[PDB]
Amino acid sequence: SKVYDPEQRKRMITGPQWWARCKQMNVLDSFINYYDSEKHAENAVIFLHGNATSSYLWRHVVPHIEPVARCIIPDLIGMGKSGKSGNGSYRLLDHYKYLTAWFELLNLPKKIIFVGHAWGAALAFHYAYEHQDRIKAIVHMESVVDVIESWDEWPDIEEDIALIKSEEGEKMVLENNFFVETVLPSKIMRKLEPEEFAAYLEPFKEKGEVRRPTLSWPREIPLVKGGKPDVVQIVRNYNAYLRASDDLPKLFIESDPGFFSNAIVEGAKKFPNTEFVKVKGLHFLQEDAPDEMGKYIKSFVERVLKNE
Ligand SMILES: Nc1ncc(-c2ccc(O)cc2)nc1Cc1ccccc1
Ligand SMILES: [Cl-]
Ligand SMILES: [Mg+2]
Ligand SMILES: [Mg+2]
Repeated sequence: SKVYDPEQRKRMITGPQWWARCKQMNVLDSFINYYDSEKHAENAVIFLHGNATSSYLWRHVVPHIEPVARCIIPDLIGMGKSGKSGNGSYRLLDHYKYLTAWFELLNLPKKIIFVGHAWGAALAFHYAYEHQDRIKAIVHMESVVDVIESWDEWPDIEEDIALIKSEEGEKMVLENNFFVETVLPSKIMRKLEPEEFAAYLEPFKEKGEVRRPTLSWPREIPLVKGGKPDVVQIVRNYNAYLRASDDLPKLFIESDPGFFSNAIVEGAKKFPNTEFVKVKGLHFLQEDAPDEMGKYIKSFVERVLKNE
């Protein structure tokens, strides 16, 4: 494979280098792999990836925030180096079951800070809706902010989701690894070095059912027309909560030109007490502007801690 950027290779963190910095813990009938910076545990900043990725997504972002608060970054169940779900189901509520059980083992403070990307933001938002007294602040980006009606730059979203929900979508993902091999690199502006792509491919290198989480995630999409009713209700509930959460400081990181960002920025602006920043990127913006993102998050967390 070609290599691309001598400067990026100089500071690159491979899959094995990242995993060697992680911890593991049994959770319910399985286990979670996670990064835990440990220090400054009076606060906790929990970073949640979404589909196709793992805790590895945050590897160049977290160093900026670790000096200010304990940073904890799980691989969602069935993803990264975590164990598999006991029944092989990977819906939003399955992820939420393992995630919340893991939280109970971490010795968390009363009020937690969440940093969410994409479906990881949905998990944070649903946790917040159900634990409204446990939230210090929320950072979100390229996130599931609301139900999805008509996205101007994705006029075919309903047909594309119908394909993914059909048996053909199963072949695209389980046989051809569509989300890791096609969507992931297409929505990073730079070229990943081979070792970086290998870290994302590793959990899903074999064909078949091991790739189920990457198919189940898009099938959860909260489309008004045809979205899974339980997810649609979850998102409607947490959206209305966020719209009235005047006391809850938020940071929204817009991606320029972005992937979801164009459609969701209006929705993010409907949540009170939001600071707005912008970085270059498509969907997986951590791969294009990790240091700018890390510095913005660090500043935001520092301000939140000063004001309290
Ligand atoms: N994240 C996605 N990226 C790409 C595609 C996709 C699907 C089919 C296709 O032919 C090309 C791309 N789907 C999602 C699913 C999704 C989840 C939540 C919000 C919005 C989208
Ligand atoms: Cl998805
Ligand atoms: Mg040089
Ligand atoms: Mg198309």
